Amino acid sequence: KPVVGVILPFSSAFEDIAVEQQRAVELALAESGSAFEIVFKDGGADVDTAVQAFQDLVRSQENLAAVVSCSSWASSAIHPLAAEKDIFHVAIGSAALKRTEPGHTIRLTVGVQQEQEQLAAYLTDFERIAVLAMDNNLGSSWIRMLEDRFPKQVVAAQEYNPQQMDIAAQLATIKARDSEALVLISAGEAATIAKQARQAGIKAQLVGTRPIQRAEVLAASAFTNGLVYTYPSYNQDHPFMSAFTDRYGLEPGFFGVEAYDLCTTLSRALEQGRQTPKALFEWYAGNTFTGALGKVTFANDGDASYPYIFKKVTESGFRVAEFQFPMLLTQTAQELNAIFKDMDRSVAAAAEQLSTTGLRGDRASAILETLFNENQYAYNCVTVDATGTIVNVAPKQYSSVIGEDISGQEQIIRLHETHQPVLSQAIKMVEGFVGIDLEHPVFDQDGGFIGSVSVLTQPDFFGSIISRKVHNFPVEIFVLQRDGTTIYDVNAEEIGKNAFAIARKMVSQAEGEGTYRAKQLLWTSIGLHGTNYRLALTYG
Ligand SMILES: CC(C)CC(=O)C(=O)O
Ligand SMILES: Nc1ccnc(=O)[nH]1
Ligand SMILES: [Ca+2]
Repeated sequence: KPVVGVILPFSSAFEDIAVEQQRAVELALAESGSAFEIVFKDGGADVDTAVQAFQDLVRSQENLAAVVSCSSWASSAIHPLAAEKDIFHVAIGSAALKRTEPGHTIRLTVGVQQEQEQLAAYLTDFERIAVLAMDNNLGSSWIRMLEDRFPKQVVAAQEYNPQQMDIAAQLATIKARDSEALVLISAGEAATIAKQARQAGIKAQLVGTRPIQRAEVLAASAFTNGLVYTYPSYNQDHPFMSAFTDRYGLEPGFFGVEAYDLCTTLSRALEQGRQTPKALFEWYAGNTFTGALGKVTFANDGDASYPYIFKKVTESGFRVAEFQFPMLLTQTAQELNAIFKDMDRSVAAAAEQLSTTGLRGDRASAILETLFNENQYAYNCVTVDATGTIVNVAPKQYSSVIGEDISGQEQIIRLHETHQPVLSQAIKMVEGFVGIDLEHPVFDQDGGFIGSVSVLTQPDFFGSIISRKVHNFPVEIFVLQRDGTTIYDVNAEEIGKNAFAIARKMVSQAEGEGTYRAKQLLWTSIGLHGTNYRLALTYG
């Protein structure tokens, strides 16, 4: 009967997390039929005490199938040791895991980097940012990340021992920098940090991360109310939530939920005969599991991934932050408008220049070559004469489009009939894909119309912008044409589909919201020169 060793920080500031994890593990094992035996060890408060628990655990257990460790510091220290002794290793409650041995250590905790990328969407609207972080590799990793992302805005980076909780100094340093947001890299001890900071006159918006969602923090809503934090987006509907609550008298937080999915999946692995470190690692690596944490996907390097959301502390409980959905849509609308504005300016400037050079030849080509470098979302740039014929292009590798008659393209007609700039609908281009063309008219020295200059955007223009914005949030953003045609959707099978073949309202209104089936929908519009696209965000 295989033995799994489980090292948790019982003798430490994170006692409560440790007991939660222990509870969840024991609950999980009782029901699964006990595919393995558990022995618990006390990792203590620092790295040495955890390395000692591991070494002791190895000395005392011959049939040791695996070692599970809680905390970024325990896990980073055990990782190379387990590898050397060829013991399968799982890290839980470990966002700042440092990997050196490829193919070793499976990790169920989403990393600092991913969580930091999401938190940055909120923090970017604060010009003065203070950080107070636990003095261990989780704190220091968050500090180093936040400092890299926000060089100018980060005005203070203070550490604290979570066992000692002597923070009067750090909080003095901090108040003296008049921060706009105070980021706490803290678990439950944040309720005390919050109290003292408010009593010390600090009025800054409090901000935290995954570990901060503890009952202590909610109880202290007198001080913590309004605090915004990033958190895994699993729902409460899983049977584990209720089983744990009924047995132990309180709801399990992240660490319980995580520890329950570890037992469930490891149990199944040890039943199926997987027993070597390589087999146990491969069990997880590349795989998707659905469980109490929701849908969990493991990369080839053994790291779990699952979506996060913004949450906030309120008087009545921990809540999903309503603000994030319109925020993400607006932030995306804004990046798109600024990209379009940049393109429009560059093309307008290029038209001014082509006035003296004409549209053909080496001087024209040079304007085109530069215009393309000025437009990172360009596929190419052309000039088009008064007849609607492409007469020049950069990059020159697309020289075959020269001579192509595009006088029948809808935007080209409009430019010819208005002698004003146009942004096309998403139409099939001679280059071989459905794209979007921005054109400005060109006039010679005497004011006579001589044609137009164009930037054609990349085939994946919208996707390349949108997918970065929505990365790891449980939402989708799509783009619709005025006539209802889908221009961009993360599911490409939908691209090109109409909605005349809430959709009706999206056609006629530039902004809106709605609900279908249960999903919420928000939309706005982006565009130029009378060509507007609808930008919609959906979420549960
Ligand atoms: C005991 C926890 C605060 C540790 C944790 O959540 C982490 O290291 O990522
Ligand atoms: N580069 C292009 C501009 C306008 N229309 C096209 O089909 N291609
Ligand atoms: Ca696998």
